[PDB]
Amino acid sequence: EPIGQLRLFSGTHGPERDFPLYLGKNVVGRSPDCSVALPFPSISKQHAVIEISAWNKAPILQDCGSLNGTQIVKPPRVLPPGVSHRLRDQELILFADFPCQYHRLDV
Amino acid sequence: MEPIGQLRLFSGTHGPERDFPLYLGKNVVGRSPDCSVALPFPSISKQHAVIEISAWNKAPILQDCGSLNGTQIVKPPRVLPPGVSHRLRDQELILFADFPCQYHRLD
Repeated sequence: EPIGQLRLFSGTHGPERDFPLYLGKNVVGRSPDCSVALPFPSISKQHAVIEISAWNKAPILQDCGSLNGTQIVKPPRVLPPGVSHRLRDQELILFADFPCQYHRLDV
Repeated sequence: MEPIGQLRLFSGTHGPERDFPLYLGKNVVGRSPDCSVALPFPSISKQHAVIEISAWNKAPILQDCGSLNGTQIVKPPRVLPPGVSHRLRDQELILFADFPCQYHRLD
């Protein structure tokens, strides 16, 4: 059962898509093996990981040394690879140039 | 007079997501109620920023109007000092004060 969601906003690539997030490691990448599978050449095969230890705790975001990077939107900062980021409800993140928004979900 | 672009103001603790259409000419971003893009938040200045669009097919020019809390380009992260023109890139994100928005050029 999904305990969060990453919304990939619509844009020139096409319509909005929501990706369910689950307890444990949710890898963001350009592969169908990823919890957040993003079929864009600018996303790396293993781009980022969102690790959710507990439904009652903030997910932890890390970039995995991607080519095009992961950026926090506010305050606007590149997330250096391997540095942990506590993801807040409603927070925007950029994977390469694609904005995404995290939301914690009910079941 | 059809819209030529639009700004998507993302959801947050302030409220739900909402869109603002953008037209040829000056589109004023601000707290004042008669702004083209009226953002009803106390941290936004009355006349905050302006997005000027000269042709359907030419990128908008964004400038800050001497706002109290500023306008920032999200990627690459940069404060936009009052005066300086910024060529607004399709799909990119902007912060007015602490509120992130996304620009879209419309079909």
